Amino acid sequence: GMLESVRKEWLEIMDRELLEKARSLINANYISTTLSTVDRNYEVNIAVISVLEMIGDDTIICARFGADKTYANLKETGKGVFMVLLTDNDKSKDGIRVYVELSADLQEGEYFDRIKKRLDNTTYKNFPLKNCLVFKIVKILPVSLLR
Amino acid sequence: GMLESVRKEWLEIMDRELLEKARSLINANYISTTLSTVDRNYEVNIAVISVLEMIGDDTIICARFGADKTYANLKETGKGVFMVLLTDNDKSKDGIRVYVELSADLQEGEYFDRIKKRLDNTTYKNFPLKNCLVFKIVKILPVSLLR
Ligand SMILES: Cc1cc2nc3c(=O)[nH]c(=O)nc-3n(C[C@H](O)[C@H](O)[C@H](O)COP(=O)(O)O)c2cc1C
Ligand SMILES: Cc1cc2nc3c(=O)[nH]c(=O)nc-3n(C[C@H](O)[C@H](O)[C@H](O)COP(=O)(O)O)c2cc1C
Repeated sequence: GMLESVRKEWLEIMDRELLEKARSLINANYISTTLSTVDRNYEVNIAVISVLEMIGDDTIICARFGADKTYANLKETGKGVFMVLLTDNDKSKDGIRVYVELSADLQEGEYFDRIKKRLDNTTYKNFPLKNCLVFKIVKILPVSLLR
Repeated sequence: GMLESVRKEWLEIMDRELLEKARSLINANYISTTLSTVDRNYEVNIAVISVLEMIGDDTIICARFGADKTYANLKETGKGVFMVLLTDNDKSKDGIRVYVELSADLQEGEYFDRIKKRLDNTTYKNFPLKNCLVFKIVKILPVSLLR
């Protein structure tokens, strides 16, 4: 009994490590960051989405300037997953998967304005910010569980 | 008329370009290759998947040795999207998106034998081949269509 109980302490520690790892990877805004989505007909999509910021422990805000299909999918089904994949293109791989649900679709506010400030310091500064998408974090997994 | 003919020609040249770019990137088997899937409840998953081969213009075969959730999703909905993304020192290099539908899940035959040979020459050589997944290619898009 206490052996299972100790394994749970352990698992909460693992979740905290994964959260902090996710925080650094997401806020780093690597160009190798994607968001996968789906429409009502089960057509899965994936697009590169890097203008991001993780707020607190359960929220990611995202700059939406392109991503037409990705945005449409989120409005229809609401579910998605972010992946930050880092690789040497040789032997090495690292990263994180953050499973998400769209919480808000904003055109103004401090969230809209803060992500707008972040967008202004990027190559896509010249692309009009159409939306600031707010996501709720559902689960964080390592890049690939392999037993 | 003339517009419809020239446009049909443009589409054909474009399609061949997409098929060839996809062929090269898929068959190279980069670490930075993924398969995004979904279940009946619209929950989207993404996993790293590089033991792959594109055959002709309509087929992708893939070794299934890990990827449990990915596999369960494919059996529920059958839909997915592969993405290859090359980035060098956080500089965008190239990539492709290949949209697919599961056609077959096999344990023997030409496809199984083919993907087995490939897997033998990998770090995952010791991982047993549980399935040869056969995909039909449904659409190929460039990485981003941002204007
Ligand atoms: C570089 C790399 C390539 C991989 N290629 C494959 C593959 O071709 N087929 C497979 O079944 N698993 C492959 N894996 C292992 C899966 O990514 C791993 O089993 C993962 O946990 C599956 O995630 P899932 O449970 O969300 O489906 C690969 C892993 C890495 C790091
Ligand atoms: C490195 C990189 C980062 C990008 N980041 C974003 C982003 O943060 N938000 C966005 O809307 N589009 C971004 N894009 C553009 C989308 O990927 C592009 O609009 C894509 O075609 C959308 O795909 P979709 O129509 O299937 O949703 C980025 C593109 C690149 C190459």
